[PDB]
Amino acid sequence: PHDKSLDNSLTLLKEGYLFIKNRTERYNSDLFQARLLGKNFICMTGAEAAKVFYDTDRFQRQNALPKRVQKSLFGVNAIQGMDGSAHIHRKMLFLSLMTPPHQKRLAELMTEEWKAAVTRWEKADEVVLFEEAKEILCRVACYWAGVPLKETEVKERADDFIDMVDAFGAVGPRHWKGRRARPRAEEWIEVMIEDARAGLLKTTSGTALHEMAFHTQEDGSQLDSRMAAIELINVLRPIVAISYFLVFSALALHEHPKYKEWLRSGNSREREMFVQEVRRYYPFGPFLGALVKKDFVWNNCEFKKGTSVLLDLYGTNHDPRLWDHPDEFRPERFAEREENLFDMIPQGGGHAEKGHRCPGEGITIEVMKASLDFLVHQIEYDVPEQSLHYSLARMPSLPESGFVMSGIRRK
Ligand code: HEM
Repeated sequence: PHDKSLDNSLTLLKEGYLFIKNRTERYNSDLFQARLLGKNFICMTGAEAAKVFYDTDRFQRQNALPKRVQKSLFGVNAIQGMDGSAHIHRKMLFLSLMTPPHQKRLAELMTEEWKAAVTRWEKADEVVLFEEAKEILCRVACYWAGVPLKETEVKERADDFIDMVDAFGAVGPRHWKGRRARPRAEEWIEVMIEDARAGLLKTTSGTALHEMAFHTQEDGSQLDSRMAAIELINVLRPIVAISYFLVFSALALHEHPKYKEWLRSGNSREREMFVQEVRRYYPFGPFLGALVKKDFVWNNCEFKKGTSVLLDLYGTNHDPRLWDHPDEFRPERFAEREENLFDMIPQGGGHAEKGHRCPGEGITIEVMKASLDFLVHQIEYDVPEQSLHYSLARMPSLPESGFVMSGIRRK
């Protein structure tokens, strides 16, 4: 099927997470063609398309997405744009820092921070969960990575990281805030990388700052200080970005009260199912870009070498073929469901060690579970009249008010 509009890029800006879905539904097909972001594109959705998208002998990420994305969210020529052994090699560096022990450490640091914040929250009239989450996550990420963070800069650094994330799907001022923040963060961290290499800043083996600073490539040389800052930033920024999920989770608890008592008398199992349903239900990761390496035929369609492709993440996560009542928030849908690396992909599909799948999934899950637990057992609060609406046409999305909590009290 072929969409002939000449304003698809603009249409994409207006539809956000619904661009692809609106069309895979209008053409009654898992894929379609279109001129987007200056190139010929094939958009596809579904778990099977996902399997094809993650087949590395047919798809490469090099030169896939616009530079405007590198200059804002990811950093220029970072791991997101790599392929082959070089990608795998650096991918192992990220994974070694995101294993169960690290996931555990971070969720526990987050847990002690949430508890310490209670004393402060009780005295406040209102609290904006999104802002609280940002600063706390930033403070934890840095501490855990071994990155020095002064009390008077937590706010600024936290905001810089968010400006980066909030700039990939926009034009105008939103994109510019990210375009300026990235340079401030990379510089801040590059000096750190350099002092560590000279032993002027204490670093600890096994921590992100250290590992990024001393990592060696396939040719045996270490990354340019700047690339090491970028790659370390590709660890700190994402963690801070967990803020959006934390807000969505709290919003799910408020929008679907029945589950509150459910989790409160349940265990780690209930929290795990609620946490998964939040990652599946709400929008965060839009879609991914890849480049067709060689000509191949799939689904009776021919993919020419060089054509660009977008894999719909939001849409696949809401595919009725995989999810009964996809558009309903139902944590119980996760009770006893054999794992599958392609049916749900809010943070990518496939194998993390074999492809570009997000290596921070475990951390994302454990931090959300820890944060959910805190909101369920540790405190009591009100959700005053506010705008909780979250647009599906804005990437990333977030409840307008950022989730405001008042009359907070320890439980
Ligand atoms: C907060 C929500 C998060 C979302 C929704 C998210 C989403 C994603 C997506 C969709 C990709 C691309 C997958 C692909 O290209 O196939 C990805 C990659 C990545 N994420 Fe996540 N992520 C998040 C959190 C985290 C955390 C907390 C960390 C660090 C602890 C992290 C580190 C990374 C890295 C390094 C990559 C690049 C991997 C590669 O290219 O091989 N992420 N993530």
